[PDB]
Amino acid sequence: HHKGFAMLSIGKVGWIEKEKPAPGPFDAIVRPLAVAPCTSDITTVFEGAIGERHNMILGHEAVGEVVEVGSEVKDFKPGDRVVVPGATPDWRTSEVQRGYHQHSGGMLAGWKFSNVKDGVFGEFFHVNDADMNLAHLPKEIPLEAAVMIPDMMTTGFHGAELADIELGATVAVLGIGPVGLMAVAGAKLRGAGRIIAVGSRPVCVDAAKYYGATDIVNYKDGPIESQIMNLTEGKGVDAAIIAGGNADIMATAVKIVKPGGTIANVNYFGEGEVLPVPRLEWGCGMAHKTIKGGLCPGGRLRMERLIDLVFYKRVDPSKLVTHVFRGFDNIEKAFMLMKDKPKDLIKPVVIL
Amino acid sequence: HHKGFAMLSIGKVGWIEKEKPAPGPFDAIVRPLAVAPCTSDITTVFEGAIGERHNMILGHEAVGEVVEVGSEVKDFKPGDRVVVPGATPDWRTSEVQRGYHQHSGGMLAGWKFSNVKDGVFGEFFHVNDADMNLAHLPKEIPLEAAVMIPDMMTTGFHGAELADIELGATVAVLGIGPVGLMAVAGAKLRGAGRIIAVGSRPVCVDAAKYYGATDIVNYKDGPIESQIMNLTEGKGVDAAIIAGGNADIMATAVKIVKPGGTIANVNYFGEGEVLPVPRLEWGCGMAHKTIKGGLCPGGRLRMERLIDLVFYKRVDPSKLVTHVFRGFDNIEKAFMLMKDKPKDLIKPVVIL
Amino acid sequence: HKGFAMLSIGKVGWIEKEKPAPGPFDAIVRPLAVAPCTSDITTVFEGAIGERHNMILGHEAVGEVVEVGSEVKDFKPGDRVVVPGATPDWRTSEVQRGYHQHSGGMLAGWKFSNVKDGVFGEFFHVNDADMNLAHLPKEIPLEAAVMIPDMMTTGFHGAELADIELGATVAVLGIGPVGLMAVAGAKLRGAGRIIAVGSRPVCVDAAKYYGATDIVNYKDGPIESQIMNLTEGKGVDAAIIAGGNADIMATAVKIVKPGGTIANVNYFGEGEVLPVPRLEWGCGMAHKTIKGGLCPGGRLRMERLIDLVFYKRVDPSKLVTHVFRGFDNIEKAFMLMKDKPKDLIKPVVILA
Amino acid sequence: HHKGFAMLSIGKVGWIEKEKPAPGPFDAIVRPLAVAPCTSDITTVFEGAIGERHNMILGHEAVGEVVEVGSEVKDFKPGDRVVVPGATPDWRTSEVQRGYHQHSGGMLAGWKFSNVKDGVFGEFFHVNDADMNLAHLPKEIPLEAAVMIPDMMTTGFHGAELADIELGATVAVLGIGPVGLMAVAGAKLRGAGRIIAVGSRPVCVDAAKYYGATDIVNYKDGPIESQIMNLTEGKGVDAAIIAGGNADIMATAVKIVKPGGTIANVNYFGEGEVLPVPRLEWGCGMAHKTIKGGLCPGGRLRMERLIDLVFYKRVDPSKLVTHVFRGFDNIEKAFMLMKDKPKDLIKPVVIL
Repeated sequence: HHKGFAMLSIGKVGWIEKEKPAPGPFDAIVRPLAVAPCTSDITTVFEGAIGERHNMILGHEAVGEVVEVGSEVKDFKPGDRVVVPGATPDWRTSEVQRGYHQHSGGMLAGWKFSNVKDGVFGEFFHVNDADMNLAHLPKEIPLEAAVMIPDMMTTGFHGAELADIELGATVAVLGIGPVGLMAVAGAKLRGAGRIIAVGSRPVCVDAAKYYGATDIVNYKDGPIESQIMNLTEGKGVDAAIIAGGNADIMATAVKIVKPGGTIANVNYFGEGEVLPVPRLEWGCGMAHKTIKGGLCPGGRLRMERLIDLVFYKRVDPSKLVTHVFRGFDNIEKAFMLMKDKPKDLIKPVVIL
Repeated sequence: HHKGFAMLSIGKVGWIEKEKPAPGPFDAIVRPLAVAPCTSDITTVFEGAIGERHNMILGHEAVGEVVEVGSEVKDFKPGDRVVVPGATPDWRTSEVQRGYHQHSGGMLAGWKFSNVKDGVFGEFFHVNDADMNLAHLPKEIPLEAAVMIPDMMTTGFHGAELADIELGATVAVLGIGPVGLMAVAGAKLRGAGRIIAVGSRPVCVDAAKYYGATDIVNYKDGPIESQIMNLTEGKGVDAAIIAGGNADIMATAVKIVKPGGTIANVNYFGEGEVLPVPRLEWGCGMAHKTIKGGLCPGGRLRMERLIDLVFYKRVDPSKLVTHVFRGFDNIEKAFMLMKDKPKDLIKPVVIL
Repeated sequence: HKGFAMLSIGKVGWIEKEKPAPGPFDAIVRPLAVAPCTSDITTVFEGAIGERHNMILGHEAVGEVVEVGSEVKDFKPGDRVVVPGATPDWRTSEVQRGYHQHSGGMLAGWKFSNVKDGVFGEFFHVNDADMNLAHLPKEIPLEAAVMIPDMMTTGFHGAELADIELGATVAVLGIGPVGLMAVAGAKLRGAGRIIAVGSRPVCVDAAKYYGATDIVNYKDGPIESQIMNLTEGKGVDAAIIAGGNADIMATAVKIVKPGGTIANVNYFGEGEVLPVPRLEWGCGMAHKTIKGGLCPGGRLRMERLIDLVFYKRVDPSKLVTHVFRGFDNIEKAFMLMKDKPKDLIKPVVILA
Repeated sequence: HHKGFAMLSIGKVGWIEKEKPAPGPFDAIVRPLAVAPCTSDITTVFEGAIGERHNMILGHEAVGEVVEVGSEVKDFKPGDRVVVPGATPDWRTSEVQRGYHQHSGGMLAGWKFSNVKDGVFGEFFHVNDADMNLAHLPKEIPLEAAVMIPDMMTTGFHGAELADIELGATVAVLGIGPVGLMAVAGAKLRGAGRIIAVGSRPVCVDAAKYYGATDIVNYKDGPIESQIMNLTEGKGVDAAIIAGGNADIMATAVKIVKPGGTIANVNYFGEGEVLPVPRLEWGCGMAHKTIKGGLCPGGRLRMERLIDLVFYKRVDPSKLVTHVFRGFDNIEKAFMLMKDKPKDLIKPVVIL
C-alpha cells in the first residue's frame, strides 16, 4: 500500500491509496526526492488530453532514490540517487531501431508516467528497464535543479536540436514558459547568435534574458511577425522554436522563418482539428520551410548528457524554479499552482 | 523584335510582339527546340496565382539552341544544344551561401521564367548567367525526353530527396501526374522498396507501374488512409511524397506516415489560406513527422546530374510525353491542353 | 548437436557439443542455407580475433525457428527466418547513441563465430529473437536470402556511407561479393555513372549486371590514372572501398573530388596504418570525408533488405556461383574461400 | 604603386613596392586597419608549402576600410569598415553548386590571399566580389577582436562543426594554438559538456580554460592517449578536433574517439606523404569513426554570422591577442614573432 495524488476522473483530483508497485526483473522501484508538476497534468485532468483515466497517479518529473531492483538490473542499487526521465520507453521495438524511442510501441508511447502507468506523485513509482531509463545523479546538483532535467530541459533542448541551428544563426523562441526558457538556453548551446524571445510575463522575460535572449518581443506592442520582421530587417529568422501558444502560433512561426529555415515545435496543441500552415508564407508549398514537432528524448543516455551540461556549468536550470515546497502534502498545492497560473510562476518543485 | 505566346492579363492569352532580348555580359540568348506547358501557367493566367502580369511570355520548360552569348560567357557558344532548367537563379546572393538557390534573392525567386521575366514560349528567351544555368544536351537524348528534365524530373526527384528515404523503406506518392510519376521514379532511385502510388487516370496508373510503383491506391475502393493502412498492415509508410491534390491532401499525408517519418511536398497549392496539418495525427505537435516543402532545384549542376541519369539509363522520362505537336502555332494547343485536362494527358511537348 | 568448428590456428572439423538452450528472449534456429565468409578463413588460418577452441564457424544463414524463450512474442517454432550476421545486444548505451554495430564494444554487434558459436551447426542460438530475426517470405529462394545477412547489408552500407547524390559519379573499388552489392547499392541511391574496379570475368560480368557503367582493369595501368582519365580530371563524387590492401585507401582519396566521401566497408587485416595521402587529402583540408563501418544488423535492417529483394529492386542470386547440398559440403564450401577459384563469387550450402 | 611585406623566395622575406591593384566591376580595393600574421605565412616562406612564389605580398587576415569599388558593387561604398574573410572564393563555379566554396575552382582554391594573389600585408589589397566576400564591421567590435574572425575563428569553429557534437558530448581538442582555442570555444557553442584540451604552453592552457576547457592534458605527464582514456574511464571521447601536431596526431585522435564518434581536422599538415590511420583502433575499417578535414569557410555570410557571435557576446576572441603593434613598419616584426614563436605568444595584431 502507498499513497499518491491521482486523477480520479475528469475535473477531479485527490489523494488515493494504492498497491505499492513491484519491479519486474529489469525494473526498479524509486521513491521521490523531488517532483514538479507539469502543464500536461493540468491538461490531462481538466481537458481530457489523453482520454479517460480513473485513479491514475499524476506527475512525470521526478528525481528519486532507488528502493528495489529486479534480479537482472545491473547498474542500479537500492540507495542510488537517480534522475528519472519523463519518457521511459521500451527499448526493444522497431521504432527504436528506426531511431525514435519517443514512439516506441506507438505514437508518443515512450511517455508512460501519468499516461499508461501511475505517475511519480506517489510514495513510490515504477521505472521500466532501469539500466536503460535511469541516470545517476551527482550530489553536486541540487534536487530542485535536477528535477528540471526529466522534461523541462530535455524538451526545450530538443526544440533547439530540431531547429538545426548553424553557428551565428538568428533564432526565435515563441513562448517562454519553462520549456521556452530551456529552448533559449538550448539555442545558445547550439551556437545561436541573436536569440529573440517572445513572451510578456515579467518573471519569464527576466529568465529569458538570463538564458541568452537578446531581444524580447511583447505581443502587446503589435503583431509578433512584424516586430520580428523589423528586428531582422526583412530577413526573417533562421529557425523558430514553438514552445507555447494556441494552434495559430504555427502560422506565426512560418511567417517569421526565412525560406530554407526550420520551424521546430515542442509545444503540445490540445485544441483544434488543424494547425494552420499559411499557404502564401509557406511558399505555396515550396518555401523550404521545414516543420518539425517532436516529443522530448528520454532514457538514460539523454539524462546523463544533460546532467553533464549542468555538472560542467553550461546551463543552470535552477532559475526556472520559482516555488519550492516541502512535504508530500504540498504536491496538491504545487499542482493547483499549475492550474491557477499566478503571474510570477515559472516552475514549482516539491522537496521530500 | 520577336513573337511569343504570352499572358495578356488575367484570363486572356495570345501571341504578342516583343523586342528581341539581348544578353548581359554573363547571359545567353536561346531559341527553343522543344517546349512543354505547365499546369502553373494555367494557374498564373486563369487564377492570378502570382498576381497581375501584362504581356509576359509563358512557359518555363525548354531545351534549345544557344543563339547569342554575353561578352563574359565562357562555356556556351552559339550553336550549342542546351537543357534549360526551369529555375535559373541569381547565383550571387546570401541564400546561395545558405544553400537555397531556389530562393536566391527572395522566396522562390530562383524561378524567373514566366514570373519575373519572359518565359520560354517565344522565338527566343533570355537565360541569366549562362555558365551557371545551362547544361549541354547530348545528341543521344531525344528532345521530348529532355524537356521533361527542366521541371518535371527535378521536381519529382526533389520530392524523393526531401523524403529522406532509407534503403528498403515504404514510400507513398500522393498524386501521379508527371511530377508524381517522377517522384515514383525518384523514390526508386533512393532505394525505396515498396512504392504505393495514389491516383486514378489509367494513363497515369500505367506510367506509375512503369516507374516503379508496386501498389496502386485508387480513391474508388475507399478512403486513401484506410487503403494504405491495409496495405501496410497498420504500420503506415516511412515517407509520403505529395505531388498533387487539394490543400487537404496534406492531412492525408500526415495520417499515413509513421511517427518519425517524413512528409515531402513538391506540389503547388493555389487555393485556400491554410494548408491543414491534423493536430491529432501529428501527435498534437510531437509525432516527429517532419513536413518539408520545396521548389525544385535548378542551375547547371542539377541538369548535368539529371542528364547523366538519362544517359546512363537510370530513368527514361519519355513515357511522360503523351502528346507531341510540331508548330509554334501549336503552343496554344498544348497550353489549352493543360487547362482542359483530358484523361489521356500526362504531359504535352511542342517540337520547334 | 554437431557443428563445423575452428579447432585452432589452421585446424577445422565437425565437433559434438551441447545443444544450445534459449534464454527467455532468445530463439534456437536450425539452418536452411548457409554461406561461408572470408572472415572465417582469416579467423581460422591467421588468428585475427585470437585463439578459439571448438567454436562453430559461419555467420550467414537463413533458417527455421525450432524453439523460443518464454518472452519471445513475434517468432514461434516453424518460422522461416533470415538471420542477420550482426545480432547485437539492443539494451546498451551505444544503441541509444545510434550504433548497434558496436553495442557493448567495438564491433560487439558481431557475435556469430566470434564470441559465440556460429551458424555452421545443426542448431544455433540467436539472442533477442524479436529484435534480431526477420520473417522470410516463401517467394524468395534460400540462396538469394542467404546473401542478405552480410553481403547485401555490407555492400549497401558502403553506398549509404558514401552519401551519394542523385546523378553522382561513384567508384566501387573491388568487386567481390560485397563490392558487387556496393555497385547495386550505389544504383539504388541514384548514382549515374558507376565505375567498377576489378579483374575476374565472373565478377566484371556481375558488376555490369548490378549497374556498373565502366570497368577498370588494374592490368591496363594504374587505377588512379584510369579513373582520372575517365572523368577528365574531375574525379568521382564518392568512392566505396570493398576490397584490396591497405593502400587502396590512398587510391580512394586520390580519385574523389574535394568535398566527396570515401566509404569503406572492407576489412583490413594487415599493416599498422591505413595510408591517407596528405597532398591529395588537401593537407588535411580537402573536405574528403572518410567513413568505415561494420554492416548494420537486427530485424529492421533485414526486413528492409528483404523488401528490396521481394519487390525486385535487387536480385542477389547472381552472387551465388556454386550451390552445394548437405551438411557435408560446409567444409568444402568453407575451404573454397581460403583460395577462391576464379569462377567463384559466393557459395551456398542448402541443408533442408 | 604601393608597398607590401612580401615573400621574395624560399626563406627570404622583405619589403617590395608593387602596382596598386585595380578593382574589377564586382571587386573592391581595401586598405588595412588591422592585420595579423598566420602560421601559414611562416610555412609558406620557410617550407615552400604552396610552392615557389616571387614578390608575393603575404598575409590573409585583415579588417579594413573600403577605398574604391567597381561599378557593380551594390552593398559596399568607399569608407565602409569591413571584415575580410581569409577565404574569398569565386562564387560562380560548379563546386559552389555542390556546396564547397572552399574548393571553388580547385582544391582549396577558395583561399586566394597570399596564394594566387597578393595578400593583405600592403597599403592596399584587392577583394574579389565585394558583395559576396565582405562583411560590414560594427563599431562596437574592436579591431584586434575582429581580425581573429577572418581565419582563427572560422577555422576553429569549423572544427567544432565537422565534429558533429551532440548536446552534452565529451570533446577532445588536440592542440591549443589560436585555432585550437577557437575549437574549444566552438565546441562550447555546440553544447559540449566536458571539453578536454591538449596543450602545454601556460598562455594557451589558461586561454583554453577561459574558452570552456574542463580538463588540460599535458604531454609531459605521459601519453595523451593513455591520459585521455583514464579521464573518460576507458570510454573515450565522442569527438576529437585536431588543431595541431604531427601526422600521427591523426593516430592519436582515432585511438581516443569512441566507436561511432567523429575525428574533425582543421590543422594544416605540411610534412610527410601519409597521415596514419591506425588499422586496429579504426575497427580494421569498420569502427564507424568518421574522419573529416576541411578548409575554413569564407565569404560574406560566414563573416556576418561570426560577427554576430562576437557582437552578442557569445564568444570573445580578444584574449587570443597577446601582442599589439602600431604601424605598417611593424608587420615585419609581427611576422618574425610567428617565426621565432616566443612563448607568451598566441596571436599578434598590427593596428594601422
